[PDB]
Amino acid sequence: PAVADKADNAFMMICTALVLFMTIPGIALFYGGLIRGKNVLSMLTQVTVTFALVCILWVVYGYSLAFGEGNNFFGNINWLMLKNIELTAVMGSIYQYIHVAFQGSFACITVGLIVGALAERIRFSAVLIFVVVWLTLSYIPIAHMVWGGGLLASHGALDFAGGTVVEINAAIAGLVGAYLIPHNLPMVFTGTAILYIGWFGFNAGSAGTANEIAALAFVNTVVATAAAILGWIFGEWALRGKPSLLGACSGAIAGLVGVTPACGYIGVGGALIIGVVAGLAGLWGVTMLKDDPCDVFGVHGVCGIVGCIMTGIFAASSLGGVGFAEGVTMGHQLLVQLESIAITIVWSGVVAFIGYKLADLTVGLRVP
Amino acid sequence: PAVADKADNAFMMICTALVLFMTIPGIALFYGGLIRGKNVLSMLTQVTVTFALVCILWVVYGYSLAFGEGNNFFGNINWLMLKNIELTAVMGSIYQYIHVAFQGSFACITVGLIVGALAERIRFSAVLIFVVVWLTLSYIPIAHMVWGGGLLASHGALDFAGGTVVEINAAIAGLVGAYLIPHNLPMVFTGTAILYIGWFGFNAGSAGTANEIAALAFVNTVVATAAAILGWIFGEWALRGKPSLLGACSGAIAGLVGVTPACGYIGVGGALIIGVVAGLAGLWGVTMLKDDPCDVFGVHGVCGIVGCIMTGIFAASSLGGVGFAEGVTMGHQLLVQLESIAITIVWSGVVAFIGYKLADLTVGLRVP
Amino acid sequence: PAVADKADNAFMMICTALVLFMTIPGIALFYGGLIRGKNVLSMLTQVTVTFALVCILWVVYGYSLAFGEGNNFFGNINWLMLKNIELTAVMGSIYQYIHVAFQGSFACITVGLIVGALAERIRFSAVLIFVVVWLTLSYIPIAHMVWGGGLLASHGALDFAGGTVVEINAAIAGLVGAYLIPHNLPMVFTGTAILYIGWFGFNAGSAGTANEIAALAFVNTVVATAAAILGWIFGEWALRGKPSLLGACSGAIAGLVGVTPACGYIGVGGALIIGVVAGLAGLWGVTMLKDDPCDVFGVHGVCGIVGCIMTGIFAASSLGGVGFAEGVTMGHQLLVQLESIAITIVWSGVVAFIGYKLADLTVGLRVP
Repeated sequence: PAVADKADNAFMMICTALVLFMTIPGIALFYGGLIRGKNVLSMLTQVTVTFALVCILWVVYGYSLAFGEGNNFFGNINWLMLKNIELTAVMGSIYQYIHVAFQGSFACITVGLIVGALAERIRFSAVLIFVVVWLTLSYIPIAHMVWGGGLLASHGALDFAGGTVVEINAAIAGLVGAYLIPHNLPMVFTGTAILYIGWFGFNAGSAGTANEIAALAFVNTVVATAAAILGWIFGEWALRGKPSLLGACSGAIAGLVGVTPACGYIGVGGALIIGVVAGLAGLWGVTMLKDDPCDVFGVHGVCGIVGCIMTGIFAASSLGGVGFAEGVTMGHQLLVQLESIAITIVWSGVVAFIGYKLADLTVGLRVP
Repeated sequence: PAVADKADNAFMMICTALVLFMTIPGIALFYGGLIRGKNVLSMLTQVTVTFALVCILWVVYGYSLAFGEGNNFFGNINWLMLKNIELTAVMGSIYQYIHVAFQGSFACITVGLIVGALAERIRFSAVLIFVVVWLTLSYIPIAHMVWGGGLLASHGALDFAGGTVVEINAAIAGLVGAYLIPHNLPMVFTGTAILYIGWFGFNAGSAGTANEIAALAFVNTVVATAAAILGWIFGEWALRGKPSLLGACSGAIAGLVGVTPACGYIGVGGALIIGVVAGLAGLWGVTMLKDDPCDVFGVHGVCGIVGCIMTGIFAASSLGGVGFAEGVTMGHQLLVQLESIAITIVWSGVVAFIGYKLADLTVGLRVP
Repeated sequence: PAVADKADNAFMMICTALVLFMTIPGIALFYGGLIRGKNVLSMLTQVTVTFALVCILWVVYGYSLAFGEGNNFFGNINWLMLKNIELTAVMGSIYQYIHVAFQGSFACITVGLIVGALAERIRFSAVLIFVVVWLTLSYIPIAHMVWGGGLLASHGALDFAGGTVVEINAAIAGLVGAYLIPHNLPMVFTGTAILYIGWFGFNAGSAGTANEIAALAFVNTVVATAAAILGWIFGEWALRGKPSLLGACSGAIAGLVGVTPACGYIGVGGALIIGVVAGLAGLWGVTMLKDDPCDVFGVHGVCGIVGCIMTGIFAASSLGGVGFAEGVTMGHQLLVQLESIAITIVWSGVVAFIGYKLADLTVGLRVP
């Protein structure tokens, strides 16, 4: 039977700490500098409390339902409170307990992205309800379908670190929220910087081992972020006449988001191109509305879609990628990327709508 | 002879950096948002300078006296300036130089906890004197008794990462201080977040290797912190009608502190329970006085005691723990936990009192 | 052929993230608290954009020219966009892709040191031009001469992590800048703290493996920083009557900088001595002018020179160092250290002057 490799154990535990750093305090500081001063304390409280909530639901049943073996949509309830997972149980080349924590840290950042933007306008009790509904019915199934051997994985979707699971998923949940409904830029810069650094655990850690794919994801992350910063800044200089700090940080997030599904499958040349496109598409995105912290979902959504589509192109050996699976044309992969994006957008939207309506019918959505 | 494992070397060096991050700037930012604005610069200076002081005393003689082989109370002076420790000397499965640094980082955070709270009211020269006295006569002996094969370890006390050595030890030193004698909440949140993230190096790193115990300590840390945030917040909502940012951060520290002695010995179920209890006991703790940054010692002390006692329960195989030693009943372990706590409280108190009185008799305690 | 060791891969990827953390947001926050409030946003934008620029130039041709095999001054253009570097290619004991990223992160911090100080007085377009010229003609050749088997390495210069490549190199580039031409101290402290923590990746990571040299560099880093904090603070107390936060942070950077070339070659005793000397020389340095963020180059330059010279002393086996190369007297090594420093100062100065003059002749240096 498979034995744990201590180097992979070490790597994956440090990567988990880096992903947790993205939420606490990464995303909290990012939104903290963006939202209105009088709402900062409240938002920091909601992000901290929902984070704690996600950590507990993850261990109680989330992990079991996302990663246990079940059907194409969800796992099982055989790993409740991690029951039946022996301490020395190995998953891949690391102890399963580490896989539990690494995966749980992705659920946290996903929920943090949503809560940080909406804390201002939503009642505390309504946010708790929403998180419970959406994590359970959207994050878990999509995580299972993509990384838990479910529907999307079974059709060969390529999503290295979560362009669908995390990015498009949360962007849609947030946009539905915004539909129903910067004071400190150094703070926004600091949150962006923390997100950037934690994103190396997020992207490289997604290899599940300290190998050449982790190395490739690492370098592609550095390259796409940089290329997206320049793309965004160039567009801003051309449209607005000068760059801005918010543009620079926005560009960084755009490349980070765009390279997320593609990092472990593409060559550096592809990372540079995905980065430039993500930086400009992000700028075009926010520009098309038509502001407030909800434009953040525009960037995550647009760049996530762009990243997911471009993964179906740049993964090709001919463009320096690791190569598509045997017997898979680029045309075929593209079609699977589009289908995965479509399923994600609709699954997340429906569940989000149900979550917001349930909260509204129970405690009232809008803050008192 | 034992050979160093590079994966453990890598893990332990990164964990040391994470523990150093807890002090610089973790604890400094935490207290910085809590104390009065006019005292921030001074406190940041005292924390930085005493930190430097601890780093030097550690290498000069601290490590030798804490970890050298001696008696039940202290080691020896054979490792002065790390003399006689060959560069390739292995301790456990890592180079001894790494053990020196990892252990020294625990001395730093312990002293930071005390200095950050008391900087406001104490004269600079008096704090330096106190640190010298208390690190040498309290931190070192207790570290030796618990982790250096001394008295407490010889009776089978369970303290994975320092509920006695760090937590109860510093809480008592601080409370004696307070006896003799929030302006920026985003800053308090940031310090809490940095402490949380560095605490994974602190807790998981305490395994001395990237194995399944490190994995277990990691997951228990995530779970207890989350459970303590919810416990504290629930109590606050029940007693005060609403949660607060300070309550959320306080809850986090309460679980972090409570899980400290227990993380490598308990199951996730036990971590969740210790977390809830620590969050409520922490709230009860500060509430019972009867405010200022010294309430911080109330949380570290109360939660440290609770953690240490509960370790003697939850370590049982029957409750999902790793199991007590052979021939040791739960009743026996509980008695040893109580004795360790009692010895710590008294040892730290006496030494602290001597330290404060010596400073007072030399330079004058209270700031001019 | 050489096979990658996963523990070294894990270590080096985490060390790269820590070095990237030094720039984003380390150096940006450090300068952010030092410069005038009205100039902060602009400086944060220039540091973010030039950082992105350096990341891209590094992958496009920087790495190839710095580390490819060429002559004594520069490498080659065989690794453009990392062409011809197989994904599984090993360099030392890690995948080459990791060496590319680790090395690129050093170029970033070097440029960040310069840009953060000069952003206030320089036109945005002029800074971009300057970075392009100076990275290509100064950073790259000096990196090649020292770490790329070039001129200096061929004569046995000792520079573990960059006293010449990074420190003296950027200090000179900045001083030429200043020649042609604190509002938030908690912010300066936070940036210093982040630089300190990231510096463990910088120094220990320079071993290229998680071995005993990485362990030694780690411990020497803790010791020299602490000793430099105390040295600086003692001098300040003696000259000014009391310590200050800025003095404490300055002392920390002085030891960090001074131990940079020496960390992997000296004993802890030597680290303590280099630390005290660097702290006092740094204080003497800034004092000798005759203020503004350009005094920062005084510290990096003076301490870098002191570190580089003292490396030629403390590396001796007799003083606890790892020992000079076979057949090399201390007198010989000292002469080689002086020659390396001299070449660096002149190479960087000339190139910097050319860079500033080219920018001035193209777009105008001084901000409009």
